[PDB]
Amino acid sequence: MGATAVSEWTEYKTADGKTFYYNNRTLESTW
Amino acid sequence: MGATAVSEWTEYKTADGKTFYYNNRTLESTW
Amino acid sequence: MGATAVSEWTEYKTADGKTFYYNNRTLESTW
Amino acid sequence: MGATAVSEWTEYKTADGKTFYYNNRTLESTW
Repeated sequence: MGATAVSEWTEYKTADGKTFYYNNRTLESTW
Repeated sequence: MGATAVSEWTEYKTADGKTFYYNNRTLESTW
Repeated sequence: MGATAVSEWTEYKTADGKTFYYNNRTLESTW
Repeated sequence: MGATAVSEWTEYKTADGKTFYYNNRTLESTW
């Protein structure tokens, strides 16, 4: 069982946002 | 260390939304 | 050290509604 | 005991919209 970090630098600019964009964190410190 | 972390960095640019993006991070701390 | 580290350094600059990107990022440390 | 580290840099400017990029990469420290 360890320590856990998510840390995401997501600058996403669509000019016309008819967007298709899937984003998941699965992030476990072992419950 | 006994730890897990996710240092993703992304500058994304697109004009028109019809483009396809998918992201599935997973990180799991067990040492 | 002990367990598991990732990085990404992303510059995606495609204007046209068309690009296909799929990312699937996993960092194990397990029992 | 066991520890792994992955990295990349990703640089895509496509003129005429075209690119497919599936990018699935593990890392597998301990087991």
